[PDB]
Parts: sequence; structure tokens; C-alpha cells
Amino acid sequence: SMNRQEISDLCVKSLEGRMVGTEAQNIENGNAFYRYFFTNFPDLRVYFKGAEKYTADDVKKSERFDKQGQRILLACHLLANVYTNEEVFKGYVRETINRHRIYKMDPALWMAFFTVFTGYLESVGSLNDQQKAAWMALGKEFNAESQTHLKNSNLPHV
Amino acid sequence: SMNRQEISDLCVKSLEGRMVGTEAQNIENGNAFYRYFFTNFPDLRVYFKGAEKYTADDVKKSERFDKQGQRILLACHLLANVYTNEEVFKGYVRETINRHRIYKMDPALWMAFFTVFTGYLESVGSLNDQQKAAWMALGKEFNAESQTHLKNSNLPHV
Ligand code: HEM
Ligand code: HEM
Repeated sequence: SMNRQEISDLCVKSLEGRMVGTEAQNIENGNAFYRYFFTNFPDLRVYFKGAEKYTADDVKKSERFDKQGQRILLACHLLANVYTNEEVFKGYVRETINRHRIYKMDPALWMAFFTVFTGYLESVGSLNDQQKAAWMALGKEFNAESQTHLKNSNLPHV
Repeated sequence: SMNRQEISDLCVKSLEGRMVGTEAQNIENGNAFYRYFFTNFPDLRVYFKGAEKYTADDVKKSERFDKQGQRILLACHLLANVYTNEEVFKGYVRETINRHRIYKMDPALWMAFFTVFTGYLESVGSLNDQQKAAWMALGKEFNAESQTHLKNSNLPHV
């Protein structure tokens, strides 16, 4: 239904209120993702060494999560902004998977991430039907390349 | 003179013949960057631990440089494809600088990189005047954010 440009446009528009940067608000845009993630998906804290028992307040006051918040937020901005360019998008997916090899994640989490992230964006404001659908379309492609890459890399996959 | 979109368009067009991917040609697109880099800038090999004395043939036959070739090539595709979005672009610059802290690079190299890279693109084909100018404009902005970020981070800078 939607072409790549429209998906990119919708995903980019949905992030205008969650922009990366160096000011207090930008740091909050990233930190709040982890507060949402740790509150609503506490079973996934296990992957974050030393932070397995962190509460939202622990995350709020953690420089580790200020910095990591910016990294994941940046990653999602990159996905949104390069989606139109399918080969670059797929390159970035593979590189993300490579960089997560160390965490030994259940590979079914690659799709689940997009539920966390859209839920977060409902964790601060309006995410209209089209924008959520765009993220789920992007997520579907992210996951398809992730599982292909995992299989090609002799790693566990779904 | 050029707006951000035109710079992005020119930088993206210049990379169509150097696309990331998983086929032999795509791996070559990345490996060849390091063969060019190591041949023409041998004084910079010092940063690559274990590869300080590598020749082009050593790079050609190195899985390390096949993989690293894809990483730098991907990075330059990301710069080109997100340039229009200034805040995302600057976020990616800062993250690149952060990830290079370990190498203790002379900070004047951030600008120099763009000479290596445009020289490489003259290392396989036509880079017209507009496209080279676009890379130098992008490089100027990359460097400006790099030095600002280094200074803000209490790190050596120019
Ligand atoms: C539910 C799925 C995921 C889990 C459980 C997960 C887990 C992790 C963990 C544990 C870290 C290290 C953070 C720390 O210890 O402070 C990390 C880093 C990171 N993750 Fe994820 N991750 C997931 C999905 C993703 C996705 C989909 C992306 C890209 C859109 C991503 C991008 C990053 C980035 C950019 C970093 C910083 C280190 C790096 O550059 O690789 N993650 N992740
Ligand atoms: C002349 C300037 C630069 C030097 C000397 C340099 C040096 C290095 C070195 C030594 C490594 C580790 C590779 C290995 O040991 O196999 C590396 C990794 C990497 N570099 Fe650079 N670098 C430079 C500029 C850049 C720029 C401008 C970018 C982005 C456009 C970049 C992106 C990357 C990426 C993506 C990696 C892979 C690791 C990571 O994700 O951080 N580099 N670089």
C-alpha cells in the first residue's frame, strides 16, 4: 500500500517531538525510552548488565541511560531517515544485528522491539494510525532482514 | 549556495556505484577503500592495531578489512542519506566521534578523512565537480560538529 518514501515520511514526522541533541530535553527524549522500556518490559532488563533490577527512577538518574537513550533514539532516527534507500536500510539492519551478537538475545525480540518503540511514542504523544502502521511496516522489513542475516551468519534465528 | 537536499542528493548519487551489500562486489566496494587508504595514506595505518604494516594485498585478503570496509562504507552512506536532517546528521557525527575516542586520533584528521574518501571515489570512477563539492560541504559540517563536540567533551580538538 505505502511506498518507501511515505513510510519514511511518516516515521520521520512521528519523531519530530523526540529529536536527538545535547540539551536537557533531548537527553530526556532518550532517557524516557528506557524508563518506559524498563517499566513495561521488565523481563528484558536481563540484557542490560548491572541494570537488571533498575526501576524507572534508577534509569532517570543514570548517566548510562542518558547516553544509551541517545544511542537507541539516534538509531531509530537513522532507520526512519534512510528507509527510502532499501540497500542502505538493510546494511544498517545487518550492522545492528552484528553489534548485538554479544547480548545473545532471543531472535524473536527483533520484531518485538517495534512494539516497545511504538508504545513509547504513545509514551509521550499522538501517534496516529498511519504513523503506527508505518513503524510496523518498517519493523516488518527490519525483522525480515534480521532473520535472514542471522541465518546467513550461523546464528540463532526465527 | 547548495541547500541540504542538493548536497544529500549529490553525495547519494556519487555512491550508487559503491553500494553496501553482501555480494562479492559489495564487499569489494568496502575493501577497496582500505586498499586505497593504506596505499595513499600509509602514515595513518598506525591507528589500525595489528595492521600497521599492511600493504594493499594484505588488506585485499583480510576478512578484517572486508568487514571494516562495510562499516566505513555504511557510515558514509548514512552521512549522505541523512544530511538533509541536520539534527540527525549532527547526532551521528557526535556518535562517530564518541566511538573513535579509543584510537586517540589527531583531531585534525576529521577534516582530512573527506580528502581520503573523495580521493577514493576518484578511486573507481567519475566524481564530478558538483559531487566533490557536495562531499567537501558535508565534510566541513562533519568537522565543525566534531570539533565542537570534542571541546564539549573535554577532549583534544582543533
Ligand atoms: C528488544 C530488542 C533489543 C534489546 C533487548 C537490545 C539490547 C541492547 C543492550 C543490552 C545494549 C547495551 C546497552 C547497555 O548495556 O547499556 C544495546 C545497545 C544498543 N542498541 Fe539495542 N537492543 C534491542 C534492539 C535494538 C534495535 C532494534 C536497535 C536499532 C534500531 C538497537 C540499537 C542499539 C544501539 C545503537 C546500541 C548502542 C551500542 C551499539 O551501537 O551497538 N537495539 N541494546
Ligand atoms: C582519518 C580519519 C579516521 C581514522 C584514522 C579512523 C580510524 C578507525 C579505526 C582504527 C577503526 C577500527 C578499525 C580496525 O581496527 O579494524 C575505525 C572504525 C570505524 N570507523 Fe573510523 N576513522 C576515521 C574516520 C571515520 C569517519 C569520518 C567515520 C564515519 C563516517 C568512521 C566510521 C567508522 C566506523 C563505522 C567504524 C567501525 C566501528 C564503529 O562502529 O565505530 N571513521 N576507524
